[PDB]
Parts: sequence; structure tokens; C-alpha cells
Amino acid sequence: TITYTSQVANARLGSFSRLLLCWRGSIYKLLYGEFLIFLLCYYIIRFIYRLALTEEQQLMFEKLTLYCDSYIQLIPISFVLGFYVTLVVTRWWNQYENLPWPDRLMSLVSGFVEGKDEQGRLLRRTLIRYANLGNVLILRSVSTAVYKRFPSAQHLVQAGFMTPAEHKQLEKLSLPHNMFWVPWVWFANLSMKAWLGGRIRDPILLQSLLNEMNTLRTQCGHLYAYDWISIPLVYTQVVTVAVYSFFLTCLVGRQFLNPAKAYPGHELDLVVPVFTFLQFFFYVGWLKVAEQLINPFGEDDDDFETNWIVDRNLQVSLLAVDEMHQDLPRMEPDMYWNKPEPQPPYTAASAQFRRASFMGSTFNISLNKEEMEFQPN
Amino acid sequence: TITYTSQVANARLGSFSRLLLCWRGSIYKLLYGEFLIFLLCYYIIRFIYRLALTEEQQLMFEKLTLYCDSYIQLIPISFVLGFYVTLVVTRWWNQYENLPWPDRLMSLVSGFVEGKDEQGRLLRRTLIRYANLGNVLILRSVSTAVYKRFPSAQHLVQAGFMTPAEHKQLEKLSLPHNMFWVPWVWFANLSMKAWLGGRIRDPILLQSLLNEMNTLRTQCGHLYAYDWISIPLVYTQVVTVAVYSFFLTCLVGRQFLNPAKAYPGHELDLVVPVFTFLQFFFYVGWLKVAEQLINPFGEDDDDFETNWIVDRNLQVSLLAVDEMHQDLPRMEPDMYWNKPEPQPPYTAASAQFRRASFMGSTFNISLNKEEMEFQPN
Amino acid sequence: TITYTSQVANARLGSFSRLLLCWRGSIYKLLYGEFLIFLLCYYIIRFIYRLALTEEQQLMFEKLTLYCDSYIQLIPISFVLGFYVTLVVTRWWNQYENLPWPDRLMSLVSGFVEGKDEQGRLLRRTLIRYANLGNVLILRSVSTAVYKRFPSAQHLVQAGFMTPAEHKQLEKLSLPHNMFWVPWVWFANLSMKAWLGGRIRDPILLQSLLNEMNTLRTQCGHLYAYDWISIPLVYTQVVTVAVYSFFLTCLVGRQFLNPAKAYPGHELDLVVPVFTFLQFFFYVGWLKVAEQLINPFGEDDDDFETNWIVDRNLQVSLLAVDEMHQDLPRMEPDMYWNKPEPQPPYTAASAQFRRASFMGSTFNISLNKEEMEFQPN
Amino acid sequence: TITYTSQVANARLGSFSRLLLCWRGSIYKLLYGEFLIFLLCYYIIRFIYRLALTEEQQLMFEKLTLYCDSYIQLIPISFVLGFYVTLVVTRWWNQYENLPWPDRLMSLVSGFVEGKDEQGRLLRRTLIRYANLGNVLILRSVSTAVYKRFPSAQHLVQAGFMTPAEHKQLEKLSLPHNMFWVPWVWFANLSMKAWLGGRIRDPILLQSLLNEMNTLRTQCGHLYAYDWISIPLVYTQVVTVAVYSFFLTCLVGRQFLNPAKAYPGHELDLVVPVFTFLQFFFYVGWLKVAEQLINPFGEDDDDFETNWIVDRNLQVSLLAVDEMHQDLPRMEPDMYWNKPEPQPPYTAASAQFRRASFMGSTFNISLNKEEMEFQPN
Amino acid sequence: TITYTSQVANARLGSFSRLLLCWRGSIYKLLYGEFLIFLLCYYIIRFIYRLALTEEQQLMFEKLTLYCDSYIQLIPISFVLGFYVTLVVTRWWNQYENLPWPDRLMSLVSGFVEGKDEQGRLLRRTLIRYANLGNVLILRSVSTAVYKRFPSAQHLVQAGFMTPAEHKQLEKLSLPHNMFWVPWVWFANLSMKAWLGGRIRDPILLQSLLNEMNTLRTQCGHLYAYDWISIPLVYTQVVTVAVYSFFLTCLVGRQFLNPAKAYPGHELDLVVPVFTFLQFFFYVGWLKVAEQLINPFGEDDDDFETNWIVDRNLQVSLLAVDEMHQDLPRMEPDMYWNKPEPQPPYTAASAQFRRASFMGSTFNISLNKEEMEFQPN
Ligand SMILES: [Ca+2]
Ligand SMILES: [Ca+2]
Ligand SMILES: [Ca+2]
Ligand SMILES: [Ca+2]
Ligand SMILES: [Ca+2]
Ligand SMILES: [Cl-]
Ligand SMILES: [Cl-]
Ligand SMILES: [Cl-]
Ligand SMILES: [Cl-]
Ligand SMILES: [Cl-]
Ligand SMILES: [Cl-]
Ligand SMILES: [Cl-]
Ligand SMILES: [Cl-]
Ligand SMILES: [Cl-]
Ligand SMILES: [Cl-]
Repeated sequence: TITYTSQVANARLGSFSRLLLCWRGSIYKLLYGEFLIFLLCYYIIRFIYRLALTEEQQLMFEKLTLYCDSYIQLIPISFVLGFYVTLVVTRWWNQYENLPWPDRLMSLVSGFVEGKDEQGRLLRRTLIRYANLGNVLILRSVSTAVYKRFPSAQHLVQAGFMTPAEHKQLEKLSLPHNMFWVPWVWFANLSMKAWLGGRIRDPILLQSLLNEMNTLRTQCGHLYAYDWISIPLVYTQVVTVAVYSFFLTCLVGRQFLNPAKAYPGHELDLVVPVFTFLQFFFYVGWLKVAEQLINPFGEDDDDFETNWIVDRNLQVSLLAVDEMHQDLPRMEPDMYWNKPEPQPPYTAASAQFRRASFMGSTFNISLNKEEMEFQPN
Repeated sequence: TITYTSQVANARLGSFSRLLLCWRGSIYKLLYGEFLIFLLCYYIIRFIYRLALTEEQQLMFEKLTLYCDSYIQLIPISFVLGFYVTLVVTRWWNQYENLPWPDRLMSLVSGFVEGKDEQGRLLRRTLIRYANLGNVLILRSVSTAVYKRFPSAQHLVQAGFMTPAEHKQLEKLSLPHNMFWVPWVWFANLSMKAWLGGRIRDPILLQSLLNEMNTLRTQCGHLYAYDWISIPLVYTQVVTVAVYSFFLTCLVGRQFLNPAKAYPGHELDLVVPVFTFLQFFFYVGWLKVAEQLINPFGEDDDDFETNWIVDRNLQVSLLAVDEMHQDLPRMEPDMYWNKPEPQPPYTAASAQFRRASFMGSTFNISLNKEEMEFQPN
Repeated sequence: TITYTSQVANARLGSFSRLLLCWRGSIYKLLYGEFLIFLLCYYIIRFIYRLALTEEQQLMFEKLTLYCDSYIQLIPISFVLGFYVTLVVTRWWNQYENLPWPDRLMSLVSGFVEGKDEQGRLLRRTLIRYANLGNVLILRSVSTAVYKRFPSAQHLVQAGFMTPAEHKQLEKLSLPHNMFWVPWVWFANLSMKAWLGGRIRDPILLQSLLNEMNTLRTQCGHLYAYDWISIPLVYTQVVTVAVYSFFLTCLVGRQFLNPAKAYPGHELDLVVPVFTFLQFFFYVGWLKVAEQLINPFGEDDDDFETNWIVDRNLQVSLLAVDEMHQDLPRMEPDMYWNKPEPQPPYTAASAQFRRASFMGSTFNISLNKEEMEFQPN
Repeated sequence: TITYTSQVANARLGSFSRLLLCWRGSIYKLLYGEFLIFLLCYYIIRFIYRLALTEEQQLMFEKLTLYCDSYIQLIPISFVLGFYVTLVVTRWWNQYENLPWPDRLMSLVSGFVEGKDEQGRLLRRTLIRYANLGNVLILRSVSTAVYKRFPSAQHLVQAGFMTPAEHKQLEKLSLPHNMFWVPWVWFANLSMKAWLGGRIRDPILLQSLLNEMNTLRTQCGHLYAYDWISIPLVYTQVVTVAVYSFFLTCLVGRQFLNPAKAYPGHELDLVVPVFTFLQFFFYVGWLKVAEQLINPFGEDDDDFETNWIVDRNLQVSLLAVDEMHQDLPRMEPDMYWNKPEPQPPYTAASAQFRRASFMGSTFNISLNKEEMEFQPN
Repeated sequence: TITYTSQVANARLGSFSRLLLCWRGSIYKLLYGEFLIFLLCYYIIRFIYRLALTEEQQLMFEKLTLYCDSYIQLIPISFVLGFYVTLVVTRWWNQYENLPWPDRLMSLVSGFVEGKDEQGRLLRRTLIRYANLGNVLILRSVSTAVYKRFPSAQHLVQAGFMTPAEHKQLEKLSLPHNMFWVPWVWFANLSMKAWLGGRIRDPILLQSLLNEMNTLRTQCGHLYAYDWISIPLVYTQVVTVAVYSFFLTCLVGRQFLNPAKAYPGHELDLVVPVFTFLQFFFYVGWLKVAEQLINPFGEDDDDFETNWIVDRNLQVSLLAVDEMHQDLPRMEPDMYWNKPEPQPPYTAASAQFRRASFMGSTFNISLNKEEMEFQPN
């Protein structure tokens, strides 16, 4: 994830232009190899046309260039790129929206599951560890960085996400499918055992716990779905064919012809086709947006920081269910205890953001007395 | 389903270009017959123009070609293809989103329904089998592969999805509609009987079970809706007419005219119209995206693997409600038992993904002392 | 509803081309009158230009045709058609998504409301009849076919959807608005009376019943909203003006001028403007998509089969709450009773769809021993 | 709201053409002033060019017209209009979707709150009046018609939406913000008092009541949000600048030049530029779609009928909670009491809509005996 | 936030034209620096071409200008701007939709948590203060104005959002991540303590409270997600490159060439390229829409008024849970006590908005007696 949110907080002078001086997650980093290949091919074709062809062959090449340049069209490539990249970006944000966060569940575990003794603490930690274990089980299946961190389930044992007993239990339950769903059944059965043991006082709290757990299950199932059901290969190949055919025909039709032949539109030899190169940067960077976002769980600069998410979820969940269980700050009267209209102060740097309330768009509508009286019937 | 998610994890050099060397679910596999027909028609017209027409007829054909080539427009076909294919892809992902997964329901069945004896085990298995039976009943109605697997309900009896008693009960309840909804009523009545029999301890657990069951019912009803209410035939015919008229007029207007006549734009005879063929690949592959995704439950390469889904759901549901009922791994203190900030290790292959936390975009905003003081009033 | 889902299960050779040989819900059925009017007007203008004008008048007509043909633009019509038809299709599928289905509610009524005697059976039937009566009350207000079936509420009395007592009660409660909401209040009060009478054992079941009832109420209210708040007339008129002005200027600018005058682009007289006719079919069929889907409750071929939905809902609801109440198939051990990994068989026609499981995209990532070891700290 | 849903029930011959003969909510009603201004400016410029310029000045004007006509582009205006109007229409339908309807809440109030005496009736009426008061408080803030109906809260007192006691209570609770949220807190506290007083028998009914109340609160908050956070002014100004610059350059570049000068494309003087006027109607009507829908709570023809909604909600809510509380029609056996497959009759006008059921798209798949047998293993 | 909703209530004569006379949040305010830079560069290039080049150099510059003007294309920039700005606007409204509002939660806190004594009042205030503290903790992380108001947590202590005890408790729980989630765990544990202490009478009320709290948690987590996961930098750079390359090539190709050379399209020297400047305003304002909305929590004119939201939420929440707890207006019979069809009056200014009810689109369908009779069978 490359974050530049602070750099674009305001629409200042050339705010998006300052983003062009970036390297991580940039157009250049994703495009330099393709651009160098295009450069080499274009200049090889140029040198062949200049110093490697006869006069008749050069005339034939000029006819070919004039024919190719008339078939270079911006409409199909722009249309398919816009629609395909919109689909890719929508799926990318949907994939982020299904990344599981155990915060609601950990709040309910810290609240509902009672007992400051060792058994209740162990129960809360085991429930939240089941949640985190299911999350990491799906993330090591969908994310290459998490898989590199945990190449096997024994790595999850060494990393504290799974106990040897849980590892053996998962080995007993081995079916020829992905077993990320097992910790959810473990969570349901353990919560049932907690409610039957008196640790959960009411079954409505059990229902809330299992509702949050099932929401996490749905998110992980959607992550598995996005990992499994790719965007159809035919669509990706259509977009790739469009872009690459466009620039293959630019590899010939955008060649600068001999200015001594007085060709229409080729009277000037600039050597470097800067407009073709700008089109290359724009179009192949538009393609690279999809090429980077199509699997947001890889190892690109703009890919999701899934290992950080796993670590943060584990730490925060364990702290919430273990150290923060019934550990409250002292409940004391606040600053606005007997002040019916609290007015928190503003700093000197924020005094300009003190704004009057918007009372609705109809507040300033002016009406005279005659038209404000209620008409009978 | 053709999965290439691992191949596009990173935006590497020509990552989408390596996808062009695929055959299953590719442009070529979906396009070779149409392209061969187009090739044959184009070259037959070419040979008729060359060696089967008089001089006046050839001049008339040249006039016709010049007239047809001026009416070849990229705007309508690209517009209608973009919007129609966007609709098709949206409906395709919606159809996947309504494929039923019994994991939440099977967790609730494994937890709520009590009893390690034969009767409670039979009750849990029968409930989860009702869920899977309803799912397979709608899937054999919407999917051609599932229907080929189960041409009749007696095949479902031989496959263990339905007992002979359930088959006879469904035969008694025969109405002149699709009877996929029956197992949901069976599930509701059986869960009510379980709650009245003491197997379900509280009616809130019954409510949760029936909520998950009704969610599965809504998903199956949406699958039936997508199978019944197709995209309107007029829209599909509009897109088909656009594409096929475009290439019917390319069948004549893209013919290479006689270079001895010195026609503008036809001074070169390349024999093979590679740009027309690239346009054909692009546009008819864009059409084939819709032609493949319009019914994602058929037997295409990119169609859903519904038989695998049915088998996996049956196996996982039966294992969850039967073998995993109150079968928990030993609850033991974890690795981070008394470690308030757990730090799971990273492998050498994943040490570069250890990242500092993003504390918000306002964290690096610099303010001096004077503008940080709270102003009075 | 015209269903061709089985015909487009696979992306076969010309699968969308075979849909062009259809008549119901086709382009031709929705377009033949407009196309005949366009044909007659075009050929009348042609005959006026040929055999009804002087030489100077013919020259003036040729100038007018050359001026009109330069203002025939594809961009505005395609843009507005794409966006407007996308809006129409989205609203059409939203209107289908709000068609009420009582299956969840009927499952909850069959389960929760107890009593195999006459009173409990009457109670269940009356509740589900209130649901179906509200559905049919909104559908006879939004659908022309349902209104033709039930022109008055007395027709609903003769059709069994309403009793004479309910008809008199609705006549007492007559307000100058649509009274489709009344059966929902009836359902709520009857369910409260059932819970107070002991027929509903717990108020949580009452809450579930009323939640499903309120979901049906929201769907019917959305149907009323879509019937009331049309797409704004200005937008529809904008699209209509665009299309009809395009073809009014094609009625003159696409006329074949005299070939003896040697006009650029008019050197050939084809008599029949096949490309203008293909554009007419495409564009006015794109318009007809919106013209058919804008009110999906009318009597078009692709309009919703609302009368069938009403009949199916009534039959299925009455069967579910009356005959299927606590009427369960015998609960017996299944085929996979002691088989921990069930494997249902495949037919010879479906053996090719037996697929291995997708274990995640990271499953085939290769790592050596050195980079798989956990690094310290 | 202009409703033409009945006029577009079928895709008949020129169904959208018959909508062009409308005046309320039409293109002409929203466009006549702008079109007359454009007409006057165009003909003033025409008369200046004809009878108010010297020969050299006329030649300079002709050069200016030829220069302006080459910069008249349809692409930017169509793109920005399509995207902006799509945003406006989406926000308009979202604003309708957040218009509060108290029907679910009034059903729950009529059911849950018990007592046919004066106190329970007063309690139900006060709860539903709190709901309607909150709705009208937000609607008089977002809608100009509702504000004209109730310029002050004392008008709400005279209109029965608020009692003098509630008006005084709201005056006591005066904060410098919009106080539409107060009746929701009133509803919550009154429902709590009702449950503690025995009028609400179970707290689950209290939860359902407050859930419906909070849904209404969310809808009203979204209405306030749409009233407050407008579409950004820069986007609206971009679209306005595009359209108005397009027609300002059409005001000169679309002038008919002198035909005696033999200008290319200006050899004919039609006086009235009908194609420029059609473009004006189309584009400025596309703009007027956004200009009318951007605030759907104003006083346009297609704006929401908010006063009718308020009146209908008040009447229906009071009738539902007061007269329909435990007032049920007599529960009697229906027409299909012992008829397991009910078949309601069809009228002669609706007999053609009797359709066979769609049993799924796989129902007609033909398989022979050999390929239907289950293969072993 | 710049609100002009009242100015666009009606589609009046030039309603969007009157918005062009605005300065705050306008095109000019966001564009004047870029436009002045473009103006200076264009006129510097103009003066170099006029008074700083030789005749051969001027001819070369004319060739360069003719070459650059043929590569100025509107299609890619318009496509990428439309799609990118649509994405930005969608994300901007999603970010507003996840701004937390404690109104539902404060209603439930005012209702459920009992006790008019000091302890219950302190409990309600502490719960609602936990909600507001979590909201302000995420808003000071995502919003620059809120961070300027509260540069540190000690500023939150001085502003009454946090007590010194809560500040010390948060300092004890310090993990190397953002600690905005802590008040949600505090809320859950405090609500559990309230229910165990008898302040919350039933656990269903506890479930409702924690459901509203978890909804607020999800909204704040989505705000954190939008702050962290920016739109990918490659897409922003693609759009920026497109726009800036378009206007860099307009900086040369739109120069007015020497009219004495008689160049096609350059026969007139207008000095000021008003059409290029209109294109600049339109396109760079379209870009500025995204440049302003990409981070809606900055300090732009159209950015969200987050400090006002924080203050309003604090005041309204404290008033609702403290002063409005069981403080109800006197429950008295209303104006329509025994009036079954209430008719609130209309003012003279609103009498035209009194409209008859829409009874459905099928209400005016005419049928004769013969076709209204039910057909047998
Ligand atoms: Ca990636
Ligand atoms: Ca298919
Ligand atoms: Ca219709
Ligand atoms: Ca309006
Ligand atoms: Ca901003
Ligand atoms: Cl799921
Ligand atoms: Cl170039
Ligand atoms: Cl459903
Ligand atoms: Cl070609
Ligand atoms: Cl509703
Ligand atoms: Cl034609
Ligand atoms: Cl809300
Ligand atoms: Cl014109
Ligand atoms: Cl969340
Ligand atoms: Cl210019």
C-alpha cells in the first residue's frame, strides 16, 4: 500500500503534479521494462528503414507506414480499458472490504465472556485465536506474502497462531479442500460450551458472538471466492490484445518517414516520437492499473499489507480480550458535567474551521405574512 | 473456472502478455470457428473480385468497397459492447454471490443442536442434508453440469442427497412448479420439532438457525431468478446485430482493391488484412465475454464449477455437523500467554513485508507551539 | 418473460447468432412498424427527388442532402442511449428484486404457528393469505395484466384472495390512498393475537415473523415507488429526441444522389441503403430495450409474468402452511451415515466435470529451505 | 412527480414519441427561456453579419466562423454530461430511497403496544406522531414545499403534527443545530416507559420498535446529508461551462455564411439552423435533467410530492395505530380450504397471461440411457 | 462544504449559470494558479516564435506546431477523466456515508440505561462519551482540520473528550498501531458492567446497544481504510499525465501561426486562444474535481466540516443521554383525536402542492363488461 493521502489533502497548485515525482507504485516503476522494449523495437525498425533497405524497399516501407498510421484508433482501446479497469478497481475495493477485522467480535468476546480467573481468560483468548486462525488460514491461501511467511501449517504453529493440539485436530479433519472454515466451527462449539458452562450468561450474547463470527466467515469466503473466480481470461486477453496491437501498429505506423519524399504529415523528422511515447505511458499505465490491482494480495507496491494486518489483528485482539476485559478507566464526571451546551476549544491553527450549523436549505426562504396564513379547508 | 490469480500476483514485465499463451478459456478457443468462417468468406469474396469479375464489374466492386469502408464505424459497436458486457459481468458476479454456502448454517447446526447420541447426530445430519438438498435442487435446475449429473430426483436418491422417504414426500407434495423450496419448509419444521424436543435449548438459537436458512433460501431464489429472467433478448440481439453488421461490412469494405487503379488508401495489397483480423479478435472476443458469462452455469471453461461446489458443501457440512460437534482441540495456554505485544516471526522470504503501522495521514503534520494553543472562547 | 438461458449455456459457434432467428421479444417484433414507417418516408422522399422535382430543385435537394449528411453524428445518440438504457436496465432488475416472495415468511409460519387442529390451521392460512393479499393488492396496482385479471376488489373476493369479511373491513378503512398496506397491519395484529393465545410459543418467533412480513412490506413499497416515480420525462424525451432527430436527418441526408452529377461519396446508387437500415435496427432497438423495460409490469414479451407469480405464491404458500405443517419425511440414517468423506457418483455425461479442489493461488509457490526458516527477532 | 408509467406499459408503435406531446415536466417547459435567448442572440449576430458590417469586416467574420466551427466538439460535452447526469440520477433515486415511510413501524406499534382503553390508544398515537413529527421536521428542512406549508414550528402546532407541550419541550432543548433528531429520543424514552408500564409485554418487541425507529432515523439523516453535502460546485460548474461554451461557440460558428462567397460547407443558406437547434434541445435538455434532479425536493414538475407524502403518512399511521389496533376481519375458512392446488380464475381480458411454469433452463436437456447411468468410483 | 441546494431547488432560467458567479469551491479558485502558469508559458512561447526566431527557425516552429496540433486528441483524456472522476466521487460519497453519527446509539443509551440519580446519569454520559471519543480518535487521524484542533491526546483531555484517567488508561494500552478501537472495547465492557449492575434491565437492550456501537465501529474502520488505502498512485499518475501532456502539446500546437504564410486553419491570428482556454478550464476543472474530492477530510472549500460534526455530535449526544433521559413532553390527546381522516391545512404559498393520490398506473385502464367476467376453468 502506497499512501499519499496527506499529500492530496488540499487541491493546491499542481497537487497531482507533485505525485509524478514518486517512484514506489509509480507509472515508471511498472512501465520501464515495457517502455525500454518498445524503445528498442522502434529504433531497430527505424535503423532498418534508414540504413538497411533499398530505395524500392524504403518506398514500400513508407506505403506500409502510411497504411498502418491510418488504422491506429483510440476508440476501442480507450473503451475497453475504461470498462475493464473500472471492473478491476471495483473488485479490488470489494476485496479490501472483505478483509476480516475482528474488532467487533473482540469487543463482544471481551464483554460477554465472563471471568477474571485463568479459565475465562483462556476461553476468551482461545475464541479470539480461533478467529485470527481462520483469518490467517484464508490469507495464507489468497496472499503470496502471507504464504511466504507461513509456507506450512507448522509455521503457523511456530508463529503462535495454532497450537500443536489444534494442528493435530486439523490434521484429523483433513478433507481434500481448503480447511480455512474449521476454526469457525471450533468457535461455534467453544461458544456453545462457554454458554453451557455459565461463562456466557445469556444466549442472546451467544447469538451476537456467533453473528459477528459468521460475518467474519462471510468475509473470508468472499476472499476465497475472489481468489478462485478470477476475472474471465477472455476479457483480460481482449484488453491485452487491444493495447498490444495498438502499440505493435504504432511500432511501424508512427515511424518518421523520409522528409525528402515530402509526405503529408511526415515533413518533419523529430527522431524521438514524444507523442507516441506519451500515448504509451498513458495507455500501458492504464493497463498496469489493472495489472497491479487484479490480484491485490501479491507483492506489488500498491498491494495490501496483509502481514501487517495479521500482526495488528493478533496483537489488538489478544490485548482486547485479555488485558482489557473488565479493565475500565475510572468513571468520573467529565468537563461538561453541568454545561448543557458544551463548547470544546479550538486551537489558533483550527479557529478558521469553526462554522455555523447548516439548518437546512429552506431556512433562508422568505415569505410574507399573507402567504404564511393557513387557508381554510 | 479458469484460475490465473497466481500468474498475475505481481505487475511484472508483460504479465498479461504471458496470459496470451493460454488455451483453456482463451480468445482463440472461443473464436476459432467464427474466425475461420470470416477468413473463408473474406477470401472467397477476394477470389471472386480477382478472378471472377469483368472489368466493369470489378470497377463496380471497387466503388462498393469504397462506399462500405466509409460506413465502418467503431463508435456504436464499442459503446454497446462496453455497456452490455458490463451488465453481463455484473450479473455474472451477482450470480456467483448467490451461490449458497452452508458454512454459517452448519456452524450454527453443529453448535446449537445438542446431543452426542444417535438421535441428535441424526437430527444435525438431517438438517444439514435438507440445506444441501435444497441447494442441489436449485443447482440441478440452473446448471447443465449438475443436471447431467442428476437427470432425475431418483439420481439424487442414488447419490445420497435424498432418502427414499424424502423422495416419496416430495412426490406427494407435487405442484406444477419447481419444488426446490420444499427442503426449507422441511428445515423449519424439523428445527421447530428439535426445539420442542429439547434438542435446541433456547428459541434464540432456533431464530439464528432459521435466519441462516432463510439467507440460503434467498440466495437460491436469486439463482432461480437469474435462470428465469434472462437479459432481454432485444438487447442481446442489438449487440449481436451491431457486431455482425460491422464484420459483414468489413467482409467487403476491407477488401484490398487493385493497386494498379491507384485508389486512395488502397495503393498497397497486403493480401492478409492483419488490422481487420486484430479488430475481429478484439471485438468478437469482447462479444464472447458476454457469450460465455451470460449463463455462467453452463459447461464453458470459465463457467462455475458447480458439481465441485455441491460435493464440497456436502462433505464439509456433514463433517462439521457430525464429527466436529463438541469435538474441540484441547484448550491450552498459547505461545503469547503472558506477552502483551505478540510478535510472530517472519521467514527470510517474508522479512521485507514487515512494515511499520500507518498512524493516519495527519500524523506527520507539523505545527508550531503558538498555533497549537487552545484559543479562549 | 422470454427465457433463452438454455440456448446460451455455452459459448458455441454463433450462439448469439442463433438468437437472431427468434420472434417473441425480438428486435423485429418491436421494430417492424417503425421500420416500415421509416421505409415509406425514405422512399417517398426518394421518389419526390427523382420524379417530382425540377433540375434546379434537384440541385437544391442535393445541396440539402450534402449538408444534412455532414451533421449526422453517432456520438451524442450513442452516449445518451448507453447511459439511459443502463439506467433503465438497472431499474428493471431492481423492480424484479422487489417482487415479493413469501417463501421465508411461509417457512416461519409453518414452523412457528403451532396446532394441527382447525384453529391453528385456519390461523396459518389466514396469515399467509394476508401476505398474498398484500402482494396481489400492490401487483394489481403496478401490473396491467394483474389489473386485467382483477379489475376490482370484488374480483379478488371471487378469486379467493380476499374474503367478504376482509372486503368489508377494507371498505370500512377506506382512505383516499392506495390501501395495499392494510394486510400488513392485519398480519401484525393477527400474529400478536396468536402469540397472546399461545399459538406462538415465544415472542422471538413473533419477531422473526414480523421481520419477514416487514421485508415483504418494504419490497411492495419499493414496487409502488417504482410505479409512481417514473424516470424523469425530460430524460426520456432527450433520448427520444436524439434518436428521432438522428433518423429524421437520415431520412434526407442518406438519400442516394444522382450518380450522373459525380458527387463525392454518391457515385453509386444502391437504391436500398442497407447501412442506414442496419443503423436504424441497431439504434432504435437500443431505444426499444428501454421502451420495453421502462415498465416491466406491462404486457410485453419480456415483461414479468406477474399473474404466474401470484398463482405460484398462493399455491406454494397454502401448501407450505397447511399440508406441510409438522409433516416431515421419516428421519432415517442416510447413505453416508458412517462415511467421513462422502463421494456422490457422477454419470457418464458428467464425469468430465469432476475437478480437483482449488487450494488457493499460493499453493504452488516454490520456496527453498533457506528462505522458509523463521528469522530471529 | 410526473407519472407516465401507464403510457409506457407496452413497447408500442412510437410509445416514446407520444411522450413528446407532453408539457408538464417536458423539455420545452424547462428549455423555452434558454432557447429563446439562444434564438435572439443567434439572429442578432446574423443581422449584424448581414446588414451591419463592411465587406472586409464580413470577410473577417467569415474567417472567425470557419475557425469557430472547427472547434465545436461533441466528445467532452457528451462525456461530462453522461457521467454527471448519471451521478445526479443515482443521487436522486438514493434521495427517494431515504424518504421515510412509517408503515413497518406503525404495524409494530399497532401490534406490540397493548390496550384498547384511552391510555394505550394515546400511547400508540403519541409514538406514531413522534415518528411523523421527526419525518416532517426533516422534510421542512430539506423540501421547499413543506417549508412553505410550515414556515415555523408554530405552523406544525396548528397543523396537529406537534402539541403545544411538545413545542415547549423542543424550545427548552434548543441547541444551535437542526433539532429533527429530538422526536427519536422522545420515541425511545416513551417506548421504554411503555415497556416498564406493562403496555409492551416483552423487551424483544421493544427492540423491534426501536430498530424500525432507528431505520427511520437513518433515512432522515441521509436526507439531511443529501440536503447539506451538495454535488461539488466545481463539477457542476465544469458541466455548465462545457455546455455553455459549446453553445457560445455555436452562436458564431454555426452562422450561415454568404453563399455568394462559395465557402466549403456554407454553399446553402437555410436561415434557420435546425440541426444546431436540435443539438441545443438535446444537450441543454440533458443538462436540464441534472438541473431538475439535483434538488428533488424543490417545486419542479418532476420533484417529489413531499406534502402528499406527509399527509398520507399521517393519515395512514393514525388509522393503523388507532382504528386498526386489534381490529381484525373475521377469521373464516377461505375458498381453497380443502383444495390442495388452488386455481384462481382468469378474466377474458387476462386469459392470455396464463402461463406454464418455468422449471429451470436444464429441464429440456436430452440425455440417452447410457450417459445417465452413474459411473462407479 | 459549499451548499447551494437552495439555489438549485428549481430548474429555473439559467440556474446553473448563476452558480458560475461563485468563488468559494469554484473552478476559478481551484484553477487560477495553473491557468496563470499556462498563460505565461503560452505567451512566452508566442513571443519566442514572433520576436526571437529566424525565418528558417520560424518555419521549423510552424512545422512543429502543425505536427503537434494533429496529435491533440480529446478521446483518451475524456475517457480517463470520466472514469477516474466517477471513481473519486463514488469514494467521496462512500467516505461521507461512513462518517459516524451517534444518534441511534444515543437514543438507545437514553432509553435503555435506567436511573435518574447521579450514577445512571454518569453511566449514560460515559457511554456516549466513549462513542464520541472513538469517533474523534479516528477523525483526528483522517482529517487535517481535526488534527490541527487536537494535535495530541492531551488536547483531547483539555477539550473534554477524554478524562485524565482515560488518557492514562490509553497510555497503558499503547501498541504500535492506531488506538482508535479502544473506546469500543471500553463501551462493551462498561455496558456489560451496567447490565450486571441492574442499570440495563434485559440483555436484549444490551445487544441493541452493542449492535449500534459495532455499526459505529464499522463506519470508523471504513474511514481508517479510506485514509490508508488511497486510490492507486498509478491511476492518478495516468490521469495527471494525460491532462498535462494534452496541455503541454496545446502549449505549442495551439499557437497562432503567422497569417502571412497562409496556413490552413491558421489564416486568422486572434492572439488570445479562447477555445484552448475554455478547454483548459473544462478539463483541468474536471481534474480538480478529483484533486479536491480524493481526500475529502482536508481543508478545501468542499471538504467535509468535520470539526462541526464533532462538536454537534458531542452536544447532541450529551443532551440526549443526560437532559432528555425519561424527560418526555406531556402525553395529551392530539388535534385529530377523533378524526379518522386528518387533513392538516395548507398555507396560501403551499395550496398548489395539494395533490390527489396516485392510485397506481393501472387505475385508469378501461375494460368492458364482457372481458371483465371470470372465465370458467
Ligand atoms: Ca498485484
Ligand atoms: Ca456459459
Ligand atoms: Ca413493458
Ligand atoms: Ca428540483
Ligand atoms: Ca480535499
Ligand atoms: Cl459465507
Ligand atoms: Cl509521435
Ligand atoms: Cl427469497
Ligand atoms: Cl486491415
Ligand atoms: Cl417500507
Ligand atoms: Cl446506407
Ligand atoms: Cl443514522
Ligand atoms: Cl444547423
Ligand atoms: Cl469493522
Ligand atoms: Cl483556441
